[PDB]
Amino acid sequence: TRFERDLLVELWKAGFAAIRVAGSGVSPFPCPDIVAGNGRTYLAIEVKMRKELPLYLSADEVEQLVTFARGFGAEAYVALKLPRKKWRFFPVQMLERTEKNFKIDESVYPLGLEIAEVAGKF
Amino acid sequence: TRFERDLLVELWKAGFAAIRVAGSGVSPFPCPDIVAGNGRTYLAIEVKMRKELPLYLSADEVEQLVTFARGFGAEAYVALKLPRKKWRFFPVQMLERTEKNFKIDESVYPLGLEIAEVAGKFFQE
Amino acid sequence: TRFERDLLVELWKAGFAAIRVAGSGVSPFPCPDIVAGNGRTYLAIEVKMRKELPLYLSADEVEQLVTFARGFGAEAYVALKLPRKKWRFFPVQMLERTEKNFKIDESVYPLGLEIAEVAGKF
Amino acid sequence: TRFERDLLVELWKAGFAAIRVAGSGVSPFPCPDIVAGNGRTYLAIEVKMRKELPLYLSADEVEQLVTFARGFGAEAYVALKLPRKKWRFFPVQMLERTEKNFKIDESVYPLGLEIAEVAGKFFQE
DNA sequence: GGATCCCTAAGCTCCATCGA
DNA sequence: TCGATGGAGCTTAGGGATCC
DNA sequence: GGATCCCTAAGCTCCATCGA
DNA sequence: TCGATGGAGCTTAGGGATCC
Repeated sequence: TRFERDLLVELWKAGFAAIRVAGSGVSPFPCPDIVAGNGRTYLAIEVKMRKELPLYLSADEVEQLVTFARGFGAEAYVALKLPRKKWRFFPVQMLERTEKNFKIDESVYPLGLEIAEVAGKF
Repeated sequence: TRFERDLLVELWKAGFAAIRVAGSGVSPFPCPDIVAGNGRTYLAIEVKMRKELPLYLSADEVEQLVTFARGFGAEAYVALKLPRKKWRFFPVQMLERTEKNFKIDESVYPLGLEIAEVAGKFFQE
Repeated sequence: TRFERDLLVELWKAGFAAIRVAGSGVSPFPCPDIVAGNGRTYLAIEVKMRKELPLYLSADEVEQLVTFARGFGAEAYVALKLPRKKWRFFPVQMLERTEKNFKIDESVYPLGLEIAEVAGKF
Repeated sequence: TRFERDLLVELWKAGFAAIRVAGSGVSPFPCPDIVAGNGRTYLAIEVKMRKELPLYLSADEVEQLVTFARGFGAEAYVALKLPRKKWRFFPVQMLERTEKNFKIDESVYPLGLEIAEVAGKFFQE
């Protein structure tokens, strides 16, 4: 919450029109935490922060995001913020599947994209 | 607020993936009341409900939108809900200007788009 | 709606503390249209009115009522009002099952209870 | 109204089948704010939320309840929600009277029942 | 630390002003 | 400074403080 | 007929009075 | 009697009227 704000910041710097969503869960429809675009690229974002790794994500959590992202016309991304470390971005494709869910461990965080890679990637 | 809710639904019903911008202005940036995409069409929407025409809009409010829309990659629209009428969507280009603000009056309102025509304005072509 | 009021009336006459429910469907939980009791007997009621017969009821409609009735500690009843005719009461047990739903036709209405039978029945 | 909603849930969570009386008074009769049953226990509930004790109740309001409760076949209770405290259930018999009204004050409040104790007051015995 | 919560600031439609 | 009675506003939301 | 809708009346907690 | 601008209330609900 105190994070989203400055992530939007990081985001406006990268040349992204960012916005937050007013009441994520609310309606029977899915919702990301942030939706940002820049003309060529669109992004649905699940915003996460943790003291340490790994980051866990229920299949249903990811399911929702991808559904919105897909149906809206944007890219499923998870923003992970670790203490004093800068935001890394993980496309759902990149998430480690588990026995039945998802996660990001030491062996995955490395691949995350700094916000800039994400933009100039297209 | 009752209709940001209402409209929002109408959009989903219309195959659009819509969202209410967290604080139509609480954010430290220019913001729309609603943002909707659907794969081909993207909307920066300013949501208004009046009891009767005209509807005046601050030139501020407008640049605010166009700037955002021009920047996000969306078409800037004004959605206007009039009593016992359906929602009406107006591209900003359609807004007639007063001395130094804008307006939708009885001359413009009729030309607003139902939501379908908005999504299906993409198929032209 | 204009009916419930006077049915409550019919009900207060029969010596029933009746009440209406504020927003039937509302919550994820089931709701009758009226809940009335008199010390010995309790009643969950689906209030229906029709110009003519038969009365149709989805399995899910009845399902809800019975669930509330059962879990509350009352009796599943359907109040049927026909034009100029007095209210008849049908316990769910009494409803005609169809291919997959429920209903009340000419051959069933007859069995309905006038509000008084329902009270002094216990 | 926010808490009639709230409480109502707490009851369901507590295995009670509860309902909000359509118009806590709009009906042409004496009515409770809430009615809940669960097969063994039946509640005629007057719902109040104060910011701090005491809570005064019109002797009217009370007979209204007892009469209904005595008539429906339910135990008449007052549910009182105090800030940052859980709901508290008070049988009418527990209400101390002022000169010609009633009250729950700092002497009574402590003795209110959590909801469980209400449902489990049935098992005594 | 976490949750509740209290409260202050702002936001939206309407009304009336002000003006035409 | 409480103790009980008789009279008016009613939004949404984000932050600091507070109880626990 | 049906739906929306506009609007007026009432309801609840709080505050201040009034009183102690 | 409109035409555009600058300033305040904000509840819930049931019924008559109104548009369609």
